Amino acid sequence: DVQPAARGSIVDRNNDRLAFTIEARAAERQDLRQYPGGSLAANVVGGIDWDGHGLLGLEDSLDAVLAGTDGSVRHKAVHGSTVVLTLDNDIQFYVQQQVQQAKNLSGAHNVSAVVLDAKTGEVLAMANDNTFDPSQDIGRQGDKQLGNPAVSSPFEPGSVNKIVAASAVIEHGLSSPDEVLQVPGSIQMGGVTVHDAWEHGVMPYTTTGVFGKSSNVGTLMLSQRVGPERYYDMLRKFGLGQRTGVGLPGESAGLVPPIDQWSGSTFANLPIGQGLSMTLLQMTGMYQAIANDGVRVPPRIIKATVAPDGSRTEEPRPDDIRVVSAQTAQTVRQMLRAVVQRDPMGYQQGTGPTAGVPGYQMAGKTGTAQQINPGCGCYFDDVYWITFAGIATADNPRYVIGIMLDNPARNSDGAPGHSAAPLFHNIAGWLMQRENVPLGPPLVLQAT
Ligand SMILES: [Co+2]
Ligand SMILES: [Co+2]
Ligand SMILES: [Co+2]
Repeated sequence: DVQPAARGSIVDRNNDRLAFTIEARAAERQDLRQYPGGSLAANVVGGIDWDGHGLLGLEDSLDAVLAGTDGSVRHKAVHGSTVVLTLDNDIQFYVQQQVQQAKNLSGAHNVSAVVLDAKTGEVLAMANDNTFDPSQDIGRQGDKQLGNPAVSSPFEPGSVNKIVAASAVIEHGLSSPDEVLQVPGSIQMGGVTVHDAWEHGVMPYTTTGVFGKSSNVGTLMLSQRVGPERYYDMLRKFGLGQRTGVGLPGESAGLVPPIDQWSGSTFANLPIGQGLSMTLLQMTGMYQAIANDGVRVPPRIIKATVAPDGSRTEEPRPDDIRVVSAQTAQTVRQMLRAVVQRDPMGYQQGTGPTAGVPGYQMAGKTGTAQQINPGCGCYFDDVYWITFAGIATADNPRYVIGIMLDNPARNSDGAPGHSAAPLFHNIAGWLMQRENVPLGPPLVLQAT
């Protein structure tokens, strides 16, 4: 009487298979879900239940599309459609492996990374350490990561958030990259006191240097020029506090305090990246807006759907969101080259010189954010999220890379420190090499 729908498969943008079903026998005939790559992208793909329906991940959230509908006799069986992801399996495999050995080397609790296509915001790689293997029983893997923290697990971004302040002061004509400023070692603002992570008297930092050296005081002084209302607007336009609509189960919206609810001290914390939370995808999505000449395209992981006959429907593209002008975006890309610039005399070195790749205009921002102590309701003093986000390249944006490390003891390469910059170096460099992309004057971060 019953005519079974054949489960559709999940494939990457080039039709490389991630999940597919084959026929077998045992309740006599029995279909088997194959995952040829094992843990590859299984944070996204998910896994199967005993009945052959989705258990978690996209297998679950797109089950209706993938399972089809059983026929009868007369009602035709509707076989499952094939789901085409924006993932590139080669990029995903490299990134997923590098994320695991950044976790091993740095001693972090966990590590995640997102690679977006610069122009479309398509998700080319999304990875966390400790990924489960859906070709194996779920009950054996309680020590594994079974979900997708890159979309589900918000954190406070720290100084990586300073892209919002940089974007607002340039977009509103309030400063320029070469403006020589006067930055004291500390400021009192909205009832509180904010220090730079190093002691110093008044320094002649350029606006470029404020972001290249990651001066909190400099950032807040420039943010005073913007004001809370224009700053909050830009937060919202960069997409923070809102789900992206990426097409993955369990996405978190993050948290941005509405302006009508700020305390006297909110404006002293938000521009430097404390007092708000975002997912790794939102964070990378911010840098995609600047990479795409100021036009934010919400990220997407589903590329198209293929019906059982073989006809393909592309996923509808989300609408553009103009965050800043193309002129603003290009100026911010160039300023962020200062973060990766080297200077043996020290004066003109950014915070992330190991993130630079010689021959390329790499641009990015380093981050360190205190986590909240569960037992006191107050910040830990030596527990941090380490963040990095960057663009390959500033003059030719192709890839946007976002990284977070949960409280590492060392760099992502295993050297002393607490920086995600070497992980960005590895990934962005490998992306340039494999596409055979071929190879000006130093930026001024500090006047005299
Ligand atoms: Co009927
Ligand atoms: Co240390
Ligand atoms: Co290298």
